[PDB]
Amino acid sequence: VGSLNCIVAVSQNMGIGKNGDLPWPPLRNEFRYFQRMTTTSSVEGKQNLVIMGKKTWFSIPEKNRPLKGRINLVLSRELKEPPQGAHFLSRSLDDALKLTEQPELANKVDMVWIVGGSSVYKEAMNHPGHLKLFVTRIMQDFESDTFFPEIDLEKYKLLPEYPGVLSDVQEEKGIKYKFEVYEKND
Ligand SMILES: *O=P(*)([O])(O[C][C]1O[C](N2[C]=NC3=C2N=[C]N=C3[N])[C](O(*)P(*)([O])([O])=O)[C]1[O])OP(*)([O])(=O)O[C][C]1O[C](N2[C]=[C][C]C(C([N])=O)=[C]2)[C]([O])[C]1[O]
Ligand SMILES: Cc1c(Sc2ccc(C(F)(F)F)cc2)sc2nc(N)nc(N)c12
Repeated sequence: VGSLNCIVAVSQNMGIGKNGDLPWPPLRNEFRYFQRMTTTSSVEGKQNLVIMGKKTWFSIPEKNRPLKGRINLVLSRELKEPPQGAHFLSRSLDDALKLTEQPELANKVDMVWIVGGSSVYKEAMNHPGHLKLFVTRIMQDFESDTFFPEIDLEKYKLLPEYPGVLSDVQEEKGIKYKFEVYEKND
């Protein structure tokens, strides 16, 4: 098993969701970036694993479920099996990561990507160890009901560059946004 990573897109007021969707109109290239980053596995013959909360799962439209070419693991304490389309179910982030060091997965999983929501992100970000955050900054306020947790810049350093990640400001349906990569190791 290779890297542990979080990926999020966040508005300026730290908003990531609203009424079970994203706070902003769909940005096609942000979705394409998310796809590319989560799917791409630099260790031939392995797949990436995506870990998400239950609400995040159901927030993805049904025909795009499971996220293709990735092992999909949903986090729930209420569900008794993976939702229709989902591969794995865990009752905690620990168990999910614990589940990756088993026979079934340990030689199949490369990168693990936490793809939301808030409480998964929160727990990951505050877990000791080597962790990157791939943060798309949507450069406006958008009204939101769910938020990205605080990034502690004493521990997380913004990288000045990263391969395969555009540094330049992007714009789509009149909304400016930028890609960032943060790294901690503690
Ligand atoms: O965390 P989300 O996905 O779901 C909450 C639901 O998840 C289960 N949960 C969460 N965390 C754990 C867990 N279960 C076990 N262990 C852990 N650690 C739990 O389900 P149950 O009760 O059945 O056990 C929780 O209730 O939901 P959220 O934070 O409410 O977010 C969804 C919103 O944000 C948007 N979004 C999601 C991901 C990324 C981004 C982004 N912009 O990058 C946005 C969604 O659209 C939605 O609005
Ligand atoms: C969960 C998420 C979304 S929600 C979502 C994800 C995928 C799909 C589709 F590819 F299936 F369409 C739809 C909604 S956009 C996005 N962008 C970044 N940078 N990071 C993320 N974690 C997400």
